[PDB]
Amino acid sequence: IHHHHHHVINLKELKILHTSDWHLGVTSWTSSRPVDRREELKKALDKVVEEAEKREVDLILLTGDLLHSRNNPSVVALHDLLDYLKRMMRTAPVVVLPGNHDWKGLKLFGNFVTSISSDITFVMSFEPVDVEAKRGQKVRILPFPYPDESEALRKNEGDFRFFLESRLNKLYEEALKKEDFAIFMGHFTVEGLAGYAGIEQGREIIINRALIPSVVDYAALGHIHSFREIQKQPLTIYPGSLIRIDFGEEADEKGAVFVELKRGEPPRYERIDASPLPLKTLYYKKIDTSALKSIRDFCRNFPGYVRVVYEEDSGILPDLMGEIDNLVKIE
Amino acid sequence: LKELKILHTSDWHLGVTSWTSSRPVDRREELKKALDKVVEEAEKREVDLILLTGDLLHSRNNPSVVALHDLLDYLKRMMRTAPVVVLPGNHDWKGLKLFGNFVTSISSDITFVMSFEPVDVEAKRGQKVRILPFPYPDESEALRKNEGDFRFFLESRLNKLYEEALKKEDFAIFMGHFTVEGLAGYAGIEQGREIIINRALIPSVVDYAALGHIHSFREIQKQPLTIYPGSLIRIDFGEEADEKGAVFVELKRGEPPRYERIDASPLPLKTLYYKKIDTSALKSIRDFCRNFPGYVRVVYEEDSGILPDLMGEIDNLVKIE
Ligand SMILES: N=C1NC(=O)/C(=C\c2ccc(N)cc2)S1
Ligand SMILES: N=C1NC(=O)/C(=C\c2ccc(N)cc2)S1
Ligand SMILES: [Mn+2]
Ligand SMILES: [Mn+2]
Ligand SMILES: [Mn+2]
Ligand SMILES: [Mn+2]
Repeated sequence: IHHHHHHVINLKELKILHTSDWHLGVTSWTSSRPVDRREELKKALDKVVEEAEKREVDLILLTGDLLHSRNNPSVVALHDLLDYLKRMMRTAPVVVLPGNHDWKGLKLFGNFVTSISSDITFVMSFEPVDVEAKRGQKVRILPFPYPDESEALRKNEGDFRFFLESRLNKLYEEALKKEDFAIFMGHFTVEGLAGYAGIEQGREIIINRALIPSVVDYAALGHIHSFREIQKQPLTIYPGSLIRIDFGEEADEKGAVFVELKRGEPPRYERIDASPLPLKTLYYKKIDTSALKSIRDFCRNFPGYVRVVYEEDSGILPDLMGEIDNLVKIE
Repeated sequence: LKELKILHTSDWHLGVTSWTSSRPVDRREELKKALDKVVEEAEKREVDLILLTGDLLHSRNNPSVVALHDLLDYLKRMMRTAPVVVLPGNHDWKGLKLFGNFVTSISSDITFVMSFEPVDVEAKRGQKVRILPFPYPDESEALRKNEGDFRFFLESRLNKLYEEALKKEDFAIFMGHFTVEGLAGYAGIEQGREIIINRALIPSVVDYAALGHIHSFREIQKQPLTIYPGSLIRIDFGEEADEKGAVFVELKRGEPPRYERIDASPLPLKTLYYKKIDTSALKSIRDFCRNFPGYVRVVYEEDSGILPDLMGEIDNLVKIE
């Protein structure tokens, strides 16, 4: 059959897959016990792709840091990225808002790929773009990337805040010129976060959630690893990362977000859980005989990675990382 | 179909700055005009297929953003006119292979042949074309120390291409990035030690052999028709006498192939020769350069003591030997 977009008359519905912060290419705990997260990460990504196809989404939104390396991504990481970008494009048109990009190679690539394809669009400026979704829906994207060049010469703080607000105001005005659906995409830290939300840094863009153009149908955000429903009007969501990158993301819930829009009804969304490996931190004053019993017992059938935190040395520690392949950090 | 119109251009060398050690000249503006003229002629003649060989980028390992932008820009312009097939030259940056594969898979208007693996493509009017690619082999220095089996390796690849060229529908096109043996006279790369291939070892069954890496136009042979289209600008004074441009190949099933040379009309180069630089020499040099719309080289034999800062007063003069 055909492989192009459908064109349904008077269609006022839009199914959206939104995921972010893949951190392709990451290796965790390099200073204690390096663990390549690739296999786990690819599993999570596969599950997201499968849910996208199953739910037959109309549009796929990618925000946040899809790569882990800010300047020097490995070939494997790049290959994995382009591979999954391609897998998603087969499902539905993809819109990519890159995060903190350092190397200039991305901008040329993004522009060229956008110019030759109708199933992927890279938004790398504050300029709104109109895109066509899987079933012919017209969608206006209001992009808000990490400011470049001006962010280096951002001083003073006062004028930088006014620059940001001005960009948001312009985005608001252009959102009023929407044909059908309008979606905001941003890569920054919402003011007043409380969790993780911790790291950073980095040089971060802080933006009040009330400044996000209220007249958009959805506000797709990235940069933070934890899933957060920022607000409901307009619906604003950080999907979070797909794996637990470090132990500050122990209590986090990881995955993507499925969003459905109807022009008469309020927006609804379901979480798509990636079910990544769990993390656990064990706390002790000293690693005594009781603590050894506790540590060995817990790690025994624990399916994820474990960190042990203690206060004081009290003799030669047994080779715990030797007998426990699960243990990745004793500080 | 049973016909096939081809635009074959090569060796753009985007990003090149000529005569760096002497008087550096950014060839971008000139090169773009030449590129613009080639694109216009591909639109006029309404070609079915565009073949790109040779070194489209001048820098081997570290191309500038401006050069990359210009490359992608012109690839895009080519794609609007006809499906594009790119055989990369001596690639060095591993990102190129992934980029090329990705772009090839997401677009039916461009194909990057990164390996020796044959690829079937469709021209502007449905013409099924089998591409037999022969790129600069990576790890070429790994088996180069032997020389013996290195030749045997290259021959094996050519044999496979020959065998694979046999099972083809409609048209079959060879694309290679190497130096044909016996080529005397530019001969300007590396050099260095490139890959040397005997022209008779080019699969005789193909309908056309698109070659790159050579700056000067060369009709290597007629059966099969083998052509280096050459560069679009005169890179250095060795190419002073060259006519620069691309090649319009018109293939017809049954009838013998034909081709026309598409002049790009880049800036002229001139070398002035003197026995020595005397007061009479300076006058003629200044007068010629003032009226010459291109770049000038001056070579002289005898030491003429001290001569005025010609390259400081003559913007046209780019090299003195
Ligand atoms: N399409 C992409 N978007 C990004 O943000 C990417 C990578 C990236 C890598 C490291 C960072 N610190 C931020 C972003 S790749
Ligand atoms: N599309 C392209 N094909 C090439 O061969 C390109 C560049 C290139 C640069 C330096 C070389 N030594 C060989 C090829 S770019
Ligand atoms: Mn970020
Ligand atoms: Mn992040
Ligand atoms: Mn070359
Ligand atoms: Mn060359």
